[PDB]
Amino acid sequence: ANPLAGKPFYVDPASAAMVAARNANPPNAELTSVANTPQSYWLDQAFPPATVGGTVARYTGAAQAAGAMPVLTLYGIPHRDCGSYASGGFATGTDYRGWIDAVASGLGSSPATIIVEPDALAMADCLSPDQRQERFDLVRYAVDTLTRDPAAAVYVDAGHSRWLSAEAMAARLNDVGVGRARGFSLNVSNFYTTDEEIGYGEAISGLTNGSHYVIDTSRNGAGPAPDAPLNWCNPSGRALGAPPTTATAGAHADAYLWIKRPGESDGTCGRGEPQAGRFVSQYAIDLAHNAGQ
Ligand SMILES: OC[C@H]1CNC[C@@H](O)[C@@H]1O[C@@H]1O[C@H](CO)[C@@H](O)[C@H](O)[C@H]1O
Ligand SMILES: OC[C@H]1CNC[C@@H](O)[C@@H]1O[C@@H]1O[C@H](CO)[C@@H](O)[C@H](O)[C@H]1O
Repeated sequence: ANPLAGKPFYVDPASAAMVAARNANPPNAELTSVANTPQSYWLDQAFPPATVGGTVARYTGAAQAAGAMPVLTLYGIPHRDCGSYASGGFATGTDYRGWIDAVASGLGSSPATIIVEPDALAMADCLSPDQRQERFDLVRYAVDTLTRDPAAAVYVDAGHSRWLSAEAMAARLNDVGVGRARGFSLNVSNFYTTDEEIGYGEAISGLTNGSHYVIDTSRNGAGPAPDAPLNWCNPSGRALGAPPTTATAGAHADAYLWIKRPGESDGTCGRGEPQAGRFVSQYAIDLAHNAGQ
C-alpha cells in the first residue's frame, strides 16, 4: 500500500517561511500560503552524529503529536554538490555512516518520510571511480540502516528527467538496493513539469521491479526556464506547483511533495545572490505570484 496515504503531511511551524509570514506587516498572502504548506525538513552536517538523533526524534514526535507525516531530507553526503554552490556534507564516509546511525536511532519505530541525498547519485560522475563507488556504498548504507524503522518510507534521490537516463539512474538505484526502500525521488529543487516527471518515474519504476516515487512540485507550476547552463539556479518566472498530495496521476507516484522549500535560494548562482538555503521572501512571493496567488 502507499505509506504516504492516510495522514496529512506535517507543516513545519519553525520554517523560515513561517517566520517571514508571521513577521510580515501587514500580513502578506503569498508568504502565508507558502508558510502553511507542508515542506521537507533538511538535515546536513550542521547536525552532528552526536546530537542529530535527538533532533530527528523531536521532529517526528512533533509530527505525530500533530497527527501528520513528517518529511525529512538527508543532505550530508561527502563532497556534497561536488564542491559547488551547495558545498558541504560530512568530511568522510566514516562520519557519514555514524550520522546515518544516529538518524536511524532518532527515527526508532516512528512514522517518517525520508528523502535520501538530493543529487548524490545523479551528480556522482564528478567523483573518481573509487570515490563514486564509496558514494554508492554510503547511499546503500542509508537505505539498509534507515529501513530498520518499519514506518520510515524511504525514497532515494534519482535526479530528474533531463539529467541521467532512466536506464542509467535505474542502474544506480539497483546498485544501492532501491528494492529495500520504498523507491525514489524526482525533480528535487528543480522545475520540470509533473507530467514529464511521471513519464520518467514510470520508466525508472519499470527498471527497478515496480518501485514507487515522489515528485518535488514545489516550483514546477510553470515548468522550467529555457534550457541553459544554470537554468536551475534561482531562475526567474517560475511558479509554485501542485500542493503536496497523494492524489497523483502516476501509477507508481506515491505523492507530490514540496521537498525544496520555496523562497530558499539555490546559491550565489553567478550573480552574488544569497547562499544556498537562505530564505528570500521576495523569491517565495515571486513563486506564489507566478502561480496567481
Ligand atoms: O551537472 C549538473 C547538472 C546537469 N544537468 C541538469 C542539472 O540539474 C544539473 O545541475 C544540478 O541541478 C540540481 C537540481 O536539479 C541542483 O540541485 C544541483 O546543485 C545542480 O548541480
Ligand atoms: O537541491 C539541493 C541544493 C543544491 N541545488 C539547489 C538548491 O536549492 C539546494 O540548496 C539546498 O536547499 C535546501 C532547501 O531549501 C537547504 O536546506 C540547503 O541548505 C541548501 O543547500
